[PDB]
Amino acid sequence: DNQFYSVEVGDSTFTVLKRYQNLKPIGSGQGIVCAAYDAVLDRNVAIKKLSRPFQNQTHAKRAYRELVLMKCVNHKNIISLLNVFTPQKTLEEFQDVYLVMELMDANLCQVIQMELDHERMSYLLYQMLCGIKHLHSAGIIHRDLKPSNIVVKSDCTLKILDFGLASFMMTPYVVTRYYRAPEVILGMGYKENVDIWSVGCIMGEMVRHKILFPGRDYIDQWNKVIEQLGTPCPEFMKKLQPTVRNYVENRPKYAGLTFPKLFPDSLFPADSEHNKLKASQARDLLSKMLVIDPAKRISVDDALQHPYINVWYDPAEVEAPPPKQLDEREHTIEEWKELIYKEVMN
Ligand SMILES: O=C1/C(=N\O)c2c(-c3ccccc3)cccc2N1Cc1cc(F)cc2c1OCOC2
Repeated sequence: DNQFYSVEVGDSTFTVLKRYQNLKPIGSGQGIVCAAYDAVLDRNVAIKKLSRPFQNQTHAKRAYRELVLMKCVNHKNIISLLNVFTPQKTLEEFQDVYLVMELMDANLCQVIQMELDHERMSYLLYQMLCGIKHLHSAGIIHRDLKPSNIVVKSDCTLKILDFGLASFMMTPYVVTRYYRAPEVILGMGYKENVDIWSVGCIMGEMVRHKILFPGRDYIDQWNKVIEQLGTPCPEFMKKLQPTVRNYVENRPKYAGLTFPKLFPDSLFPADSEHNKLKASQARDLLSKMLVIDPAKRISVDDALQHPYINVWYDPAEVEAPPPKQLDEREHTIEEWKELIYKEVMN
């Protein structure tokens, strides 16, 4: 009884189970994340305070889907939830849910601010591809991969924090866009390889150390794509809805730079012969992920047989047994609060 203590972290009051102490801020922009020491298990952990998760239809959707999927997905590349809890005793008073997962050492955003060997890089990308494969094998297509959402460990191990996209909010937080596939941006329908674009957008950033296609708006973002990759072909546009197709066909045309140009040798570690051979396969593999047309873009499995990637292939790691409930859903606040609380108490 009374296993909770309140403590002011940042601008917030973290009320948590006694077992967790010396809490440090490591997130405001996951949102109110916090590093801790779990006295019981005797390791460090990450806790996340979902302030009033039922407060809107979006939050409630994200929080519900976060909750269920983390319970019944065990892959070494998808962040492990260890513990869920609420400080409040009753559904009437029920206000906050704290998620406790295991801790890594850093953002993928930090990793991007540094030179890596092809071994570390081929490893990270391998792992991203695994996690993604599991997700796809369980019918889950992500659609929103991003550095801020992939965490890494000193020994090169890597996890993904969210299960991505499943309408509107008012925050001081603008959603990041630079990693979203053309087929999603143009709202043309999609299949699993759609996260392959997102994977490539990262690889290229790792390699360039600058966000490939930045951009204030979905309009400005698409300028910056074709600017580099070139206007897509006829076959591609034969698929975009007449209303979209119009905007898209009537656009300053681009020849677009062939891959060697976009990614010079300057950017690659390539001074030993191993490094040079490697670089070329990095670029062959980049050349295939960064493809606007999903029709002609590389599948998830082929990516894992790619000469660069497959140096780490593992049947256990890749082809793990597939992971419940319908998840395309609608409810109101008092029903969402109902369903989040049920999922906590379990
Ligand atoms: O490792 C995590 C992490 N969960 O493991 C994590 C989470 C997280 C973890 C579990 C559940 C929800 C969010 C959110 C944001 C960052 C995370 N990071 C990155 C991170 C770790 C760390 F020990 C110190 C810092 C780190 O990043 C910024 O720089 C300081």
